[PDB]
Amino acid sequence: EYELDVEALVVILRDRNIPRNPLHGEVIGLRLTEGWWGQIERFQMVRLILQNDDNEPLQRPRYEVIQRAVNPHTMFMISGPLAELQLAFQDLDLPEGPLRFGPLANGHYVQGDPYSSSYRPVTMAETAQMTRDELEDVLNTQSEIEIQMINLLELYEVETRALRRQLAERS
Amino acid sequence: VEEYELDVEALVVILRDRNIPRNPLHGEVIGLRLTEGWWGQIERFQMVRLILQNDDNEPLQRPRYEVIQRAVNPHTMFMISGPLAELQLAFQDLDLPEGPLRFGPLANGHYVQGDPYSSSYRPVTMAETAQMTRDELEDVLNTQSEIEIQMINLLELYEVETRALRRQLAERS
Repeated sequence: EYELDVEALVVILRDRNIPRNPLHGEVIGLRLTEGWWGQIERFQMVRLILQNDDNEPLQRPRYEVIQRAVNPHTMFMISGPLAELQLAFQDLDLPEGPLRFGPLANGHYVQGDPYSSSYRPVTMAETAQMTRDELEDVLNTQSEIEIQMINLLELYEVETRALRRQLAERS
Repeated sequence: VEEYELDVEALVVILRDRNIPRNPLHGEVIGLRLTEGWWGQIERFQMVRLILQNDDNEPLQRPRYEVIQRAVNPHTMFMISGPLAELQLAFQDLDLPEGPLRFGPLANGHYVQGDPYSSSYRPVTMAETAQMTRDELEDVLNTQSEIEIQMINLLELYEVETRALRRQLAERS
């Protein structure tokens, strides 16, 4: 649990033409368009803590990291650079292992899908920061991704060959 | 500096099976393409050096071989491809090299469109990652990430080319 600046959060909401007031217990899916890891999208999931067990507003509100990957259907979503989002979510960082991939957290790479299109592997800055088990999980997941990319590359070659043949036959 | 047993007669059968008539010499280094093994039916690479004699140029009753910590290259001169089980007949306890060395020509992430080694490349399997040290994992992941960056770039290029070709077709109805 880290510190939450709710007035910064509201500015972030308004800048994005989101009118809803953030509520206690709400979960938010974050798309971080860039950060310390580089200029590539990553994902994080947080839960607002605005009140205490007695249902009274906190003087110093907080948020917590949720250990589930952000999904394409994730309802409440915010995109922005790490530096901007940290205005609301103090110390915000990437989640463990392949969770940071969001919709690709389980290696499902889909042709034509915007998220698959935007996916980018972990950088060297990221891997220096990982534990052994994180590295295994990330590596396992990127490997699954590569297997689909490879399969897609083969299909592209066959199709490209066929198209070129069709084009000669019709020229 | 670990050395392992070598069955030269078995090596020579391996060679004859492949129409290679040369006899193995002390100090020769061999590039191995393991077509399949305990990691699965995908190709991996390993490099070894024959030890047939002692420091006094006398033939060993028990020849050995050692692993060379360098990646097999496409130009590697003396090459042998076979499944691990077969190659283990000659090289006792043959196993994959450390981290991305096992990719041979791709050990440094150089993924090239149309290149046969690039086309045959396959990422590490879960059987492989479970065995690896942290630093191995890091190196391998860093390498595979460079590969995917090249694959991503290539996918884009296919999609553009595909588009183009389909238009030219369409306009020929």
